[PDB]
Amino acid sequence: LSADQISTVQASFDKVKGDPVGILYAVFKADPSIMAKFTQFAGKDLESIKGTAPFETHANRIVGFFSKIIGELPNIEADVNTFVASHKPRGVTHDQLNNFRAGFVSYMKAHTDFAGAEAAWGATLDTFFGMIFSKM
Ligand code: HEM
Repeated sequence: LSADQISTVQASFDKVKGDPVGILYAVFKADPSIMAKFTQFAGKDLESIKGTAPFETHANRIVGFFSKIIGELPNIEADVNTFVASHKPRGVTHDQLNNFRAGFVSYMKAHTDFAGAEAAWGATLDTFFGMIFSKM
């Protein structure tokens, strides 16, 4: 992960960072078992909660932290540590983490011309999920 790849990803992300709700929708849709961990959304229709105030609040927190991480590449260890501390006790699995990744990438492909940033994103996400999976 070097500066050329980091700048590519950060340019790519800048295009979509204003759509937290859409990104979170894509993740929940890829794996409903992620959605079922949120007491506020469990048992409701994703298509119906997507436009509500609670969904936006959550989406802003979650994608907001992801945004922190993308902004500081590659110096991400401390933030991954914080992530693991809050999420390890919620029992998040590797499967769910990989579905988060899949949902995100699906979002990016459906909303930008992704072909040009695809390798850089690969490097970034392999690094990020690489660190998480070494810790939980
Ligand atoms: C993919 C599996 C994941 C699951 C099952 C999951 C689940 C949750 C749950 C249950 C909460 C608490 C909601 C609440 O009570 O308010 C939460 C909050 C949060 N999640 Fe995750 N999450 C996942 C992935 C991620 C990822 C990849 C990030 C990185 C951006 C992230 C960042 C956050 C943040 C910042 C919060 C708010 C602070 C907190 O309560 O921890 N989550 N998530």
